Amino acid sequence: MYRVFVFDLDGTLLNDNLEISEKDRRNIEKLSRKCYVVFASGRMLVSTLNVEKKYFKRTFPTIAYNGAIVYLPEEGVILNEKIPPEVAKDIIEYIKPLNVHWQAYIDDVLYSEKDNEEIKSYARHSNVDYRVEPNLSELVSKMGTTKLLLIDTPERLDELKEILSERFKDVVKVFKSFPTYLEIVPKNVDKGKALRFLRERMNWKKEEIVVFGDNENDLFMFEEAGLRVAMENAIEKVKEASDIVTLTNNDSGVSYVLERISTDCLD
Ligand SMILES: [Mg+2]
Repeated sequence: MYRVFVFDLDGTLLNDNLEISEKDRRNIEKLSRKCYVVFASGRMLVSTLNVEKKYFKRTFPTIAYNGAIVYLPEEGVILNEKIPPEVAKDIIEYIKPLNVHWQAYIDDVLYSEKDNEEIKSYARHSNVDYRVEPNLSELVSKMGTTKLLLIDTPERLDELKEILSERFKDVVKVFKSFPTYLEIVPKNVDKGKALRFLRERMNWKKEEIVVFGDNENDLFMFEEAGLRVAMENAIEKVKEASDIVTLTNNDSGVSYVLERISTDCLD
């Protein structure tokens, strides 16, 4: 039997309109009684906890920033991976002379040096609030950051990616999230390491854990679970590593399999 249920949000529990169907909501509600529910997302911690409170008036053990943050409703953040203020300072001092548009994620708040069109459109599309801080260099250099993000034309961004990777590949992870978004994040952090950490903390055993995913990012969690469910919309690689491929996230792919799994709770 299974007693721990891990769900990615985007492309999984959330449909393409970023909402959770009533069917999936009700099934989670039933499990949450007596059993453990875990949400794992690449989104900010606040954004993730907000979805939790919106559909369920509470919070659950949570994996945010794709593994950098592990949160427990009672303890709060018990894992907080970030770019060390040193490598962070080096990156900022290196990047500024290059006149680019960068923003920083600090203590769960998105900051941008200048209030331009780049930031406006990014916060809009990845729906999050941001704050303009001209002195962001000092904020980061002295407070540390979960991650940095550069926004430019796919052209210049492909070039920036090139030089920042060659220069910092050794102490940080640099990759394009999309044609116009370049991200810099803590080296070896991912959803799998975060889930394994949570497991050690909570004393979960792999055999009682189920994970639902659709991502390359979620593939890491699969190694830490006893049962693996890929969404029908998952990339080919994820489906081939799963045990079962349920319906799409636009339907209630989660419920479709969730209702058939051998589980404690619900008696
Ligand atoms: Mg996803």
